[PDB]
Amino acid sequence: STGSATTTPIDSLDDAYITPVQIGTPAQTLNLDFDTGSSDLWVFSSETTASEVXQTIYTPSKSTTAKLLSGATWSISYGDGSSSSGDVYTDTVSVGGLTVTGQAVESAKKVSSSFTEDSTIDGLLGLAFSTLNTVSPTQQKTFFDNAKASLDSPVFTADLGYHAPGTYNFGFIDTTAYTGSITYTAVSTKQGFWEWTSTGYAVGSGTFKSTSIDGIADTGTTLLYLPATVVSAYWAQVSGAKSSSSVGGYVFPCSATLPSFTFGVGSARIVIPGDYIDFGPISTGSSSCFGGIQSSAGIGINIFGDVALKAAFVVFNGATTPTLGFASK
Ligand SMILES: CC(C)(C)S(=O)(=O)N[C@@H](Cc1ccccc1)C(=O)N[C@@H](Cc1c[nH]c[nH+]1)C(=O)N[C@@H](CC1CCCCC1)C(O)(O)C(F)(F)C(=O)NCCN1CCOCC1
Repeated sequence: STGSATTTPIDSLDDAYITPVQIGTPAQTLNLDFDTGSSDLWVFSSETTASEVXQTIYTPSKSTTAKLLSGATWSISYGDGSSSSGDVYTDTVSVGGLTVTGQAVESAKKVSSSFTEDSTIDGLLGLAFSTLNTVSPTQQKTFFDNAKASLDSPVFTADLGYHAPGTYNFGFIDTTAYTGSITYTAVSTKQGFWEWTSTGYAVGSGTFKSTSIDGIADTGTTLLYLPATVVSAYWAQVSGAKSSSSVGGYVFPCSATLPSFTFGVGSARIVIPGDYIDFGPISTGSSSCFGGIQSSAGIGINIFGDVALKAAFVVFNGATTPTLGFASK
């Protein structure tokens, strides 16, 4: 089997992407944030504290296939400090025509303020390794782990657009969606992430420096977070850019034409166009814009977030020994 779903940016900044997911029988359609940085599928629901709901909710009691997973609970917090918790049902879940029976659907009893305030995200679908799932006492498998037995090939691909829709495919590689060939690189699963090592970087039309950069491929993070000295090297080429303590990172004049940024995948090179690094104005009508490449020093891990992934066709190869593939597009 295979599945193919359109994913759409939630706003004009590409802050996040949402993908429709059908849950239950008859299907309830929710728009979820596919996150390769976590492993929980959780949704707003009829159980969520009413004052914290502003979103489309899942109602397990209107699904004939929903089953309560007795005595299971979950609690998660994310790197930006947001959190949620609740109980667990199993139910039928379909993405793009690909159906999984018996999927753990984590129902939120409580959600943090950030979740309440974002009307466009009805929940998260985690696509990291199942060791990071937060259900207790027995962890639950991710949608991808449950689908692998049925998939034509144990892969999914991410084709995120720049201020445009893109596609998540399950079970096949669309050879029309990229150019050249795919280069694969080893994944370390020790921390539960799609963790890989980039072979170097270049800024604009300058030299490529071979330097290993360990980081994670994370669809659920907006920006590109890299070591402080790499990031300083990038913004040194932008005459009006400065690190702003009040805004929380590097800012630059919106009128600037930004240099591209290249990262290494083995012997291959992926080029992020300068325009992708212009995240946007710090506020409407401002003359100052926020940068899309920022320092990872405060995070503790380098993150190849949407700014980087949307410049590439990305293959998450879910075989027993996983790998990550990148192609230009
Ligand atoms: C709107 C920025 C002004 C560009 S922002 O950073 O706030 N954007 C958020 C994403 C966003 C967009 C739109 C609406 C809401 C949220 C962002 O990029 N968040 C990152 C920031 C980060 C990472 N690390 C340090 N800081 C993040 O937490 N991403 C997580 C998924 C997000 C969470 C908020 C809602 C959207 C999905 C994440 O899962 O990708 C993660 F990998 F970073 C992470 O937190 N992984 C959680 C690991 N769990 C921990 C518990 O044990 C199990 C493993």
